[PDB]
Amino acid sequence: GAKSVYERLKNDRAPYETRAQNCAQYTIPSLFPKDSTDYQTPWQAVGARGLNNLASKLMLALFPMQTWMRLTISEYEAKQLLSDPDGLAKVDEGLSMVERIIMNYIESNSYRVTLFEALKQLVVAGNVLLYLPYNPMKLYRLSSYVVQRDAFGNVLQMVTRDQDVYTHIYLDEDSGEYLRYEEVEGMEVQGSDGTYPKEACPYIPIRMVRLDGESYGRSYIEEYLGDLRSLENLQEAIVKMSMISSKVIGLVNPAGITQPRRLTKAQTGDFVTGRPEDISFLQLEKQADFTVAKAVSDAIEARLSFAFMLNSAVTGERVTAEEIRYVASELEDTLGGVYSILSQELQLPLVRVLLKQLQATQQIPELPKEAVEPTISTGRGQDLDKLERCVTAWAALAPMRDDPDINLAMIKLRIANAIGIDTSGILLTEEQKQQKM
Amino acid sequence: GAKSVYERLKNDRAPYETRAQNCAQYTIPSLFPKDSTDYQTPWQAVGARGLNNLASKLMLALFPMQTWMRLTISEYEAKQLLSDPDGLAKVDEGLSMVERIIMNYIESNSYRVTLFEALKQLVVAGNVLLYLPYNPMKLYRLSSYVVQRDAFGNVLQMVTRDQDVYTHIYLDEDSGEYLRYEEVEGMEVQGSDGTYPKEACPYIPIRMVRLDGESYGRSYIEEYLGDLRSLENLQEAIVKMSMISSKVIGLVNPAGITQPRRLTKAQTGDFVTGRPEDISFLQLEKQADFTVAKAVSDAIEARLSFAFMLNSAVTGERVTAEEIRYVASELEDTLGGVYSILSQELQLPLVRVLLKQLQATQQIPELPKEAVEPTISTGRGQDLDKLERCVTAWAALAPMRDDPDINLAMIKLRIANAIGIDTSGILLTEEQKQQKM
Repeated sequence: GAKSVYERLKNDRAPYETRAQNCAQYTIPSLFPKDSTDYQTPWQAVGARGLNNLASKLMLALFPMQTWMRLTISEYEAKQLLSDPDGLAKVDEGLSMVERIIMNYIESNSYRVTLFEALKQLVVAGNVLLYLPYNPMKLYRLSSYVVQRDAFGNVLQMVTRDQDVYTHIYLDEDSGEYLRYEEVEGMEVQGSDGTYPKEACPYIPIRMVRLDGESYGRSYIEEYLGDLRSLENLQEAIVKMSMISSKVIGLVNPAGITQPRRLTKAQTGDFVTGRPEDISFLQLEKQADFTVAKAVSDAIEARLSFAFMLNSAVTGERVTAEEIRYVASELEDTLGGVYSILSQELQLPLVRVLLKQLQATQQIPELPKEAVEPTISTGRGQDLDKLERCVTAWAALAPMRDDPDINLAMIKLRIANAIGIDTSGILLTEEQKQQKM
Repeated sequence: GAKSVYERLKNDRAPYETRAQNCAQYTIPSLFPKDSTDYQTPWQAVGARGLNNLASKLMLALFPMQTWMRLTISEYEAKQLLSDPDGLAKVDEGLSMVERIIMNYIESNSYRVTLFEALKQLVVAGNVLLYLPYNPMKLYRLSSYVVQRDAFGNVLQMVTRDQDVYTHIYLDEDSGEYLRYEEVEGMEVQGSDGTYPKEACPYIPIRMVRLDGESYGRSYIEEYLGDLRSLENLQEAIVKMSMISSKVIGLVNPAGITQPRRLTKAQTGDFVTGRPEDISFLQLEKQADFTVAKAVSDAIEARLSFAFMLNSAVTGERVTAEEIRYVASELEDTLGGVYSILSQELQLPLVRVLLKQLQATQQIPELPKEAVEPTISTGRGQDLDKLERCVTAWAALAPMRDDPDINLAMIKLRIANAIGIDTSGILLTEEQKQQKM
């Protein structure tokens, strides 16, 4: 409603962020600043790199910058019945152009690099963006914003912080569209309320892990703190290996003849006048940690990687690309749980909002005919795979075309049922054949 | 009946949850919160990742988001006799459209990511969802709900908790359809009773392990606490490896000449004025744990994985995808015990409930003609495999077509019996042959 204060909202958010400070701490801070400061860093490089690696993967997959978004009609039973007759061609002109415009917009409006700087962070739990009319995006963080619902995941009251500038984006009563004003510490800047029709206009927070739900969601690399094992281990081996073999102080008894200055002067093969070995070193005693530590770190790297999707072409691996391709595909889905969640905070929202802000009538041109609800491609995946198998078999049945005992057409249809591509373009009817012959 | 209190129901549920706190504890909490607070975590990353990996697998398999659900007629002996005559084509139009609508509904209504956040948890013992009319789902947890039967697994009295909001979903007497009201702590909110025709409308709890049965079921990763071996082992090796090789305190006797500040100052090759080695380190004595621990962890990983159906594309394994494909298929069934149980808390219920809530007459359009009971595809599996073998053999018999001693047709029919694909589309009759020749 009307209060308005983000202090109460921040109080509601503390545990989610802190779990985030941590997660930030062992990878590539920053990302998050801990809570004159000379730098501190992440020793455990492998944990940090993976995060950067994912990002490329995430950005590309979420949208390849060629043709990601397909705006669908989608068919109403009279809209599919008119057109017919074959105005569908100009439905394509209206849409492709919108599709032609957005693909020249978003790359042209430089969201992608900005999205990538924010997206990567999202692999740390997540964050709000986007404004409308150079027109860039902005990238509010977990130090900044507070949001709610008691709900299934919707938006009720958004709060923001950058400089001090607070925004209220409240869902209203006796209402519908949102209303959103900005404030200073009392009361209003006169940049007034926009009702904001539902999600459209603007600016949705992306959830990421959805558990259980009623929060600004807590994900993710928090599911992987087997890196804690690597980072601690790497540091344990390094100091212990480093300090003993370098810091070799020379103890002398200052009782006489052995004088430190003369000792440095003689060359390796030199003789030096000294008491009988009075001065001696304090090189440390036997230190272990070798075998267990090394294997585990290597073992941890292998376990860690399949999380951060790396092609991981070790053997290395030779034979080779198909094997590499198979490795990528089985591994890729592992993230396929995420894709659905990512898509929900991203494709629908991203295309949905700009399209809604492209209702401005500036060359969007149609005031959208509901519904042109559009969704986002991406994996099908299996359809290429299911289809491929018939060729491997069908190829098998080429030799037996001549034999008269069994009907080949019936047999393919049997294999056809095994790979769920059934009919409609895969079976050839009798009427068609003479035309050729 | 009418009481109404979830406190009594929660009391009935304690052991099932706690076994769940635990199971949560060694994998990726959270999931479950244990029972300010900073963070504690799962060291044993491999146990945690597997759970995430399964999820992708589970979601995809349970429903690929292409064409999972096949609504069947199913044939009544006059409905199969009328149609004929060949109105079956418009039975397909009525159904496909329902099928065309649900496939555009569920992906379009964003259940899938929400289902995935809940589904994964289900690989921890399980949980309730779904509401009717943005229209998302909600994802009640083991901290929330209580349910019963003395029975074979049905539903008698459901209780819920989110904020305080309690729901009663009681099976009634002198009855039939369910009735469901919501309450505050006395007595009713006037969102009144819906009879709810049996399962339809709404909102079935998913069981998962069915043992013995009469409960909110207790599964699963509780069948695998050979991870306890890995997690404990990983932590035992890590602290022991870490603490000794890093924390090297320098003991000095404060009796004189050896002064701590001077000691740090000299460079590795420096000489330092000191008593004859008075100060000395307390680097710990020989510590074992190397050989036994490492192999077992590696051994445990191998044993653990075939549980969480990782592709396990190790050698690596170059030969290869057919080999990779065979590995996936034999391994996949291992979970095939689960699929039946998963399907029962999922495909029937999920399609059954929305179809029942699509009886609203909003474009579902038919008030369903009983029975259109629909079921869910998914493995058959063997039928592709059984069928494939005839081609490998039949191919073998191509060479002997010319020889006159033995009848080839009779021989194929013999092999045909070996691979249970018998007849009906695999044998060619005499009448057919001339047409071609």
